[PDB]
Amino acid sequence: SIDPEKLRDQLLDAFENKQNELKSSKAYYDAERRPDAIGLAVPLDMRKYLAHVGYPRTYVDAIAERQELEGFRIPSANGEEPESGGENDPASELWDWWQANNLDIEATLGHTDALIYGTAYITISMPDPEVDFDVDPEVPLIRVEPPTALYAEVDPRTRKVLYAIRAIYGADGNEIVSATLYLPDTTMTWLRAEGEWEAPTSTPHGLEMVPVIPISNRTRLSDLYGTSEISPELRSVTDAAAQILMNMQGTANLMAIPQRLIFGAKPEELGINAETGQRMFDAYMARILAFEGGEGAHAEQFSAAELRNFVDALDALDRKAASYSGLPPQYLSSSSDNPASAEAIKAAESRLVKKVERKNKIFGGAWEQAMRLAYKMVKGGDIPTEYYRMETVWRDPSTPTYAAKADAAAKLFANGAGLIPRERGWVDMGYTIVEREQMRQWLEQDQKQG
Amino acid sequence: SIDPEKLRDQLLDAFENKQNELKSSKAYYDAERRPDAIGLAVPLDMRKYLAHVGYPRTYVDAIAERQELEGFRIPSANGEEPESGGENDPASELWDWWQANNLDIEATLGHTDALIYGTAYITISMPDPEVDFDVDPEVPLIRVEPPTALYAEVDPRTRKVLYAIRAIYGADGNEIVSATLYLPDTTMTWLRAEGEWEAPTSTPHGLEMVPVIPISNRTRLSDLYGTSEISPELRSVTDAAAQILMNMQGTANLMAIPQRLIFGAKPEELGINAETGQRMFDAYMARILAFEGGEGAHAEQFSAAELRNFVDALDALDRKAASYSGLPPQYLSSSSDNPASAEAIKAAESRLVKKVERKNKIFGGAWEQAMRLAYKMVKGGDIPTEYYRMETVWRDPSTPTYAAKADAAAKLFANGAGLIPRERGWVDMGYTIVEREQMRQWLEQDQKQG
Amino acid sequence: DMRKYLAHVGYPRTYVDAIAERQELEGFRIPSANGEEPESGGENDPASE
Repeated sequence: SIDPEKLRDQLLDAFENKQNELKSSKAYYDAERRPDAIGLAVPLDMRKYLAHVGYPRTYVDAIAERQELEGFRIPSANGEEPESGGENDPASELWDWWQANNLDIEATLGHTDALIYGTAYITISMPDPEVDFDVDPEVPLIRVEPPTALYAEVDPRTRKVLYAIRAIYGADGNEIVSATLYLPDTTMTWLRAEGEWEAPTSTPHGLEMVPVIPISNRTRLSDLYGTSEISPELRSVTDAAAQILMNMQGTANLMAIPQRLIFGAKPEELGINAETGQRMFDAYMARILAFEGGEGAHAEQFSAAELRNFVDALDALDRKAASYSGLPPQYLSSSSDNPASAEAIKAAESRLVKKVERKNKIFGGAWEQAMRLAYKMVKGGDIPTEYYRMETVWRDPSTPTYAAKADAAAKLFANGAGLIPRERGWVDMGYTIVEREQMRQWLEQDQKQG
Repeated sequence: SIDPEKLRDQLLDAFENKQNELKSSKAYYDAERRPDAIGLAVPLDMRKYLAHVGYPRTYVDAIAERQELEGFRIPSANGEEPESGGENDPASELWDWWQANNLDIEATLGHTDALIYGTAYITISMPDPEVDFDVDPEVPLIRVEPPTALYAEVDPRTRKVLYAIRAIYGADGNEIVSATLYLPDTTMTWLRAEGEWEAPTSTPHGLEMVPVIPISNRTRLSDLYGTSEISPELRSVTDAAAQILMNMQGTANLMAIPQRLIFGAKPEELGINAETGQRMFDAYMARILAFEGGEGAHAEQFSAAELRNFVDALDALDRKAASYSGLPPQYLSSSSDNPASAEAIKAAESRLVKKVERKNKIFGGAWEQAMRLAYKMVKGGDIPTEYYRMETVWRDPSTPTYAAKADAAAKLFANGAGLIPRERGWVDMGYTIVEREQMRQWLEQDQKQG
Repeated sequence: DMRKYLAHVGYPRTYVDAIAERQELEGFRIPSANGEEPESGGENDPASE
């Protein structure tokens, strides 16, 4: 074993060493300055005019904003007929804790950090009564915390957490203001900076396990810890397009104009003011200049640069950024078409839908595990064996074509004489578990009237 | 612990130092002068003719104008929903307070500051009969107030507000005319109307928490205080396009026409006046000039600058600003195809609608806390535990399509034989909570007629 | 001498008119006493006053 006094210092070093990697992925989503984004042709005083490219934010938002949780399924004993009535089902308890914590806000935030940095953590406890918070005392306190504020050590053998630590910085600056340890046996916390530390506040803990569950963006089994969604291909076209935008911008300031010259005309004959090198001439539009013609003088000009030449590369890098991201080609530099039919929308979005349906699986596992820990912690003792088959249920990531579903669900149900039972029509219309519940009350109330 | 007069001064200095940040985000929404917006190629005399670019205001308004609140929703014992209507159910008190404060006017207004600056604050109080002569004395007085007039210190430990201060400037903006402290259990107010601070008025409020709540534009968990919606990439394309407009306009004023030259002709042979360097000649259209034209004299030109060279860069930067913002392409690109059908509308708006649905989740979390604090201040004691499961219900951000919804809802209801109960068809048609309450009474008055 | 030929541009007129010509009030709603929301113009009510 190791002392809790040492278990800060031993892995706050690892917490700080993590921040050097996280800062790389942040620069792409926050659209910060990068050496690789600076366009090389622009002269060194004009290089202050950074151009930033929104592909990383566009891709991470297009995933993160389409996923939402409807509820949980827990397989009942004696057949799939559970209900929220007297002696209510397991799922209506876990959904009450989801609502009472506002996890429908904290999850949609925390999935964004999980996509940017590759992981985020779900923290479980009872609420402390002594701090007077706006929380129901009877529910487990569940909240999501970013990898910028929390760290965990994962066992290489079993791939489950051994140790975890929060570090909370001051309102500005690099100084810590609180740190907290999670261990299987206990949670412990400190309320001052590095040096001047308080004595440990401590809480004894009911689980065999650390009450910190990693959400992680595992693309693949050989991702041990999850990986940033802002892939090296998408970074490459972001930095490449930023250079084309800066060089185009420099060209518009320096060369989109033809530069006009006269050769063989003596500065003395033109009446150039010798101490400034310039002659002003009164230049309203139609006037004709006439010269003595010097040493057999003539006019010349350097031609303008074609700004179109850079735009033909901006379009090509947009075409690559769409292909790597799998966004519908109406996003980014918009294509010469828009999907004008309910089927053509599913044709355009099919990649983005299947990537969000894939994220809904790998984040579902972390939420199911956190709900088992929250139950085992608040109810105490054992977990009922059916909770090992618990599944999250998520909204369809596609744009809801309501009228195209309504014709189809009506033709299938056919006033009760048709192919499907009433509740399957309600599922296919995409009504959430809480809506399909309340429609039973309205349908029973309609059946009093006929 | 801290002296209120010291704690008033100590964070008036913090409220003031924050204004040096907010003036940057204001400059993009107002379209103030920026150094980065000035097109470099125009000569010093013409840099006065600034071009102001509207992408930031176009984006922030396009979100803020689609957000609206229909009403609150709260659970109940045994699943007993409210029925027949017009009685004070748990949510109808909260909606009466929303109406009585005109928050339907003030909230959509204050969400604009929450998107521009990244935060705005909800201030909660009881009416003062000596000052608040224009309000119902029985409702809590709830106001939304900008970060240019209120400041608050959140604890990075557990995210509660510890302290907050209003400061009001006089109509000239030279000095503070009043300040107010919101402490956890009491409020204090000072005046400066004819000199330095008078002794404070005060009001105990006895709540466990400060009656100031931040609305914040939380981008992700790591974005602790929320950030401006006018992101660094949308700033950089706004300033880039403003330079192109100044260079194009300066080129039109000075070089969009040929410059006409004659070489080898002596000014004295042309009869050019020696006091002024000019000769006027009558220039009605078809007149032919003739010159003695010795020693290889000839006419020639400099080319016009081709203004469509800059327009090919404006078109490219419009595709970038549309890409970064996620607006429909017809807001910015403008020449692009208008959506021809209800499904094409749901495709083109898809990313803007999904962005507004995200803001409805995030800002809804602050308005439910305002209603919990308002209930605690009006009724006293502790909240009925159902209020921790409160939900804000918002208008669908989608551009309406009443004909397609009517074709669908009629096919699903099938004159009462169909798939869904009558009240669900009213929800799917988008009739708001306060309007379904009227239909539920007109339907009964129609039922008495047969 | 030709700068007397002013070129007046109508975007501000066009924008302010295209808002102002859409705005039209068509009544006031006052919520009824005791939850009895239906009232009608055959007798005096707060809306009609």
